[PDB]
Amino acid sequence: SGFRKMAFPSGKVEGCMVQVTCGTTTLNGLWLDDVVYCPRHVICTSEDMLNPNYEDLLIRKSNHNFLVQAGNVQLRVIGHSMQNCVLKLKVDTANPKTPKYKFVRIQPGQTFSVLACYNGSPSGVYQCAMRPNFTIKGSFLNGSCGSVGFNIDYDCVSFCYMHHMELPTGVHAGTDLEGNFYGPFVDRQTAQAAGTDTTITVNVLAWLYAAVINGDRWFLNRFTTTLNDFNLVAMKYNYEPLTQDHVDILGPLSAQTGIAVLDMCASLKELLQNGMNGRTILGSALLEDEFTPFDVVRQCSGVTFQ
Amino acid sequence: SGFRKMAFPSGKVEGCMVQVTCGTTTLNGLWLDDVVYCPRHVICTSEDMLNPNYEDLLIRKSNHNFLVQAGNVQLRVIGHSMQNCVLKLKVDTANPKTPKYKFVRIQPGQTFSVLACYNGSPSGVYQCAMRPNFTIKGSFLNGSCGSVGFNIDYDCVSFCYMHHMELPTGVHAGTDLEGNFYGPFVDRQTAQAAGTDTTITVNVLAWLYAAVINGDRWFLNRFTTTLNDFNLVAMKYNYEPLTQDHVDILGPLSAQTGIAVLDMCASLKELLQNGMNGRTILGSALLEDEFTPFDVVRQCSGVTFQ
Ligand SMILES: *C(=N)[C@H](C[C@@H]1CCCNC1=O)NC(=O)[C@@H]1[C@@H]2[C@H](CN1C(=O)[C@@H](NC(=O)C(F)(F)F)C(C)(C)C)C2(C)C
Ligand SMILES: *C(=N)[C@H](C[C@@H]1CCCNC1=O)NC(=O)[C@@H]1[C@@H]2[C@H](CN1C(=O)[C@@H](NC(=O)C(F)(F)F)C(C)(C)C)C2(C)C
Repeated sequence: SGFRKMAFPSGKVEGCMVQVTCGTTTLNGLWLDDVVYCPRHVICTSEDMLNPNYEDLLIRKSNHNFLVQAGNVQLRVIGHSMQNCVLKLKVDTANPKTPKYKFVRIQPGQTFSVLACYNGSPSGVYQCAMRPNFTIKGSFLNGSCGSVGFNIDYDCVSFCYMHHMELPTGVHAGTDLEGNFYGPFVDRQTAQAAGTDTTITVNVLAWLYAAVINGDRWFLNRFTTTLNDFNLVAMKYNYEPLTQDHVDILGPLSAQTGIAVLDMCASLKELLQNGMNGRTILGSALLEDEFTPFDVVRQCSGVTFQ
Repeated sequence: SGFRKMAFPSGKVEGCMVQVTCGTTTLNGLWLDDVVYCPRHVICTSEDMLNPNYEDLLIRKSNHNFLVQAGNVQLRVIGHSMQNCVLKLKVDTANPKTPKYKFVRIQPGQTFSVLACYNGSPSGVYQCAMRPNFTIKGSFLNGSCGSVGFNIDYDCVSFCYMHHMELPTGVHAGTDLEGNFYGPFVDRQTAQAAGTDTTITVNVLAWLYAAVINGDRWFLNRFTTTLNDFNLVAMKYNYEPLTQDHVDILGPLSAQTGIAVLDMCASLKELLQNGMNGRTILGSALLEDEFTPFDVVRQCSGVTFQ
């Protein structure tokens, strides 16, 4: 038993982290086969940050202007190009530690692990959700850009996030590995704010099932609700609409516990309207929305990765 | 900015995980140089669990009775011995991925990362604290025994925990890597309960400093207190005594923020007496005690490991 916010093992990604320096700026890059992927703002000076013309700046760069290091080893850059907000640096050496991998654009509500890195070296690993407003609630300092987020399935690493910037609330924004931002953000030091966020309803339901599986059942009531009536309540409390797709995805947990999804919806309705009265669920005083249904099943069934 | 419960990167430990099977029982082992360390109850049948005589059971085992697998590769066992509640299986192959490592017995209040494993394969990584009552609040299923906990410093992995069992509250107990249990527990299926736990005061103070560093300062008041008077209040709320050693350890964070430790103690006193009135600190509705002062500094300063 027990339920923790658990990250994927990071070893396969650790072997891909490198340092990229251009001029005075150093950040992290991701080395896969003979390409290093990093945020394009590595080619900026501090002054270039209000409104850089990245296409112009890169025109004046040569391969030798990019210093790439894997541990102590220098990797010679033999070509370079820009794809949206990422640079692709071709190097003369293929990474011998390249895992089986894919590039994926994740959907809001989905979770992934972040391997926080500085100077090409890993600092720590933690699990995040793509928020409905296309931010993540991370932990990132100067020099962390190019740190990546990923999921693992069996032996395949699906890279889904590259870190680029921090927004006023202390929340974080970045791109997929093709360099397209999540959300309406741009890689320049101008006034930008996250949109209003919302709570990921299907994930809260998943975590309530995890609670039942671990024996924390005080919040289960005797009622049911319709989907439409539940979503009228969810809306008032800034929760995402629950769709039939979401209900279908919760099927496995509903089957395991014998609690119909709409019965769990009635129990969540009561929590939203009445609060928890100082009680906790799985050790938490707030409702948790950063576990997907798949996260719950994988952790409660012991899925492993090779 | 941001503050997350962050685990160490797990790659160095991933390379050390193996599967150990004896008879019908399979669990995890730790392969370092030419030795595999695992819980001794691998040699038990389900019936042997109420009160096994481990010394007797091991007498009847031969090297070939232990099937050790690293990935798909079998590792031939060429000797075996017991040290307290762990078995040491000498194998014919030294692990080529052995990191620089130490075995350490951690103190209550200290934190470490757990690499949860099944069948020798990693499932996930999360950060835990050794509770004052010598348990941890983990996430562990059948087959997880032999999963380890560790800290990293630079390139050195300090292994501090091996998982053995689950106690009635859904909390977890295990040994150091010399096989000595943390706390008054034994590796047998008999009635055992965790002692009453207490809150790790120095760690709560550390996390309040982390909050200030991230800009969450509403709970700072204008008062100070003496050490003695603070500990009278801490005692009532089941908090550990704060010692001068603890105050000295908080020195770096106190210097960084300019808030004297005893001034922070006065603010914590008020939180304990008055509650949070529905406010959060670093996103939490409860006071957090599983970050050490070193954890806070490392995460807020970006310490990395090579
Ligand atoms: C990558 N190394 C760095 C990560 C930041 C560093 C500050 C603390 N937390 C982080 O995630 N990225 C950047 O510094 C980055 C780059 C330049 C500015 N910027 C920002 O994150 C800025 N934020 C914003 O401009 C905005 F509010 F719009 F989000 C701040 C003000 C430095 C945080 C560009 C966007 C190219
Ligand atoms: C290791 N594979 C396994 C881990 C358990 C499995 C159950 C769910 N969570 C876990 O951490 N360890 C054991 O099964 C183990 C071994 C045998 C029984 N035991 C227990 O953990 C039991 N707990 C207790 O006896 C006690 F309450 F005293 F802590 C339970 C009842 C199976 C949980 C021995 C101690 C040799």
